[PDB]
Amino acid sequence: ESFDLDHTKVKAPYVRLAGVKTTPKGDQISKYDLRFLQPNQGAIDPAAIHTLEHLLAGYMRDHLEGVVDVSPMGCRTGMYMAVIGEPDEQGVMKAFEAALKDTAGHDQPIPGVSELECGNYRDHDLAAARQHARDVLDQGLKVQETILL
Amino acid sequence: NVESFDLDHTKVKAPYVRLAGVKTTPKGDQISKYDLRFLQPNQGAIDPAAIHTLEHLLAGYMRDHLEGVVDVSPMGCRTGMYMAVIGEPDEQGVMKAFEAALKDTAGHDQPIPGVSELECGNYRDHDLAAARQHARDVLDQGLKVQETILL
Ligand SMILES: [Zn+2]
Ligand SMILES: [Zn+2]
Repeated sequence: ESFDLDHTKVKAPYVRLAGVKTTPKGDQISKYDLRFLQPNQGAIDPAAIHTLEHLLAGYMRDHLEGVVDVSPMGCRTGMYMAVIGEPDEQGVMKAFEAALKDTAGHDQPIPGVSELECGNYRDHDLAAARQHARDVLDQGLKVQETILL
Repeated sequence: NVESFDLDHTKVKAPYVRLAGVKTTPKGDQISKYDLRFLQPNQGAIDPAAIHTLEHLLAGYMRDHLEGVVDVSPMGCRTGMYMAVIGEPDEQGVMKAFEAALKDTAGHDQPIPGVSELECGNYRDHDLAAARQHARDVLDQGLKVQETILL
């Protein structure tokens, strides 16, 4: 359910199946590591990753069915997303690429930003979230194999 | 809608446990999403290092007290944690599990598990003392099952 990854051997940015949990009725939940930054070489600011969370919640769903949710990782170098379905790194990679283009081009208010809809509405940074999305697309994504410790 | 309730964040009372949405799988299992709220929305936020440490600790302690955990992640607003669980909604049972995991967290005086350049993507950004104090603050205030008030 959670592969033991060697963080010194991956090459960001990438999409990686991080684990798979089988449900009691026989379905599968695939977990993905959506890595923007190389582990231990810098982190996304908290405001920017919060904004990425709000933007990717809707844009990943526009390009991929079965999304449970997209969340920030505590290490702030990427996002975690669980999907209901069999593993499909290629398809998730294409959906992530399309959602990042949407994110980089998002030039309207951030969705769900108010004291009513967000637990820290003052901590957002649209420009930095858009630049991180452009940065990933500029470097280029790939499907990263899990290298175990 | 049902996968992610449209909560009016001004009406909740932290700290609390709240079912935040439910998504079903094709064959029929439910993925219950929970809002594990430490701080009152918009009244402060957990430091990034401390929430990162809470993620590493609660990943194992929630699993010690609750079956079917998909994962425990920090919310982007940093006022709490998000957790998806395979099973029908059970706010009371999740509340009891979370309380037990917070007691484990408050009493964690051993290395944070998985903290190294090999095992974590930002190994220097951790704060065990602050994570422990956040956990003790929640237990001191007292948890409850928060109802979802919609906008
Ligand atoms: Zn928010
Ligand atoms: Zn970590």
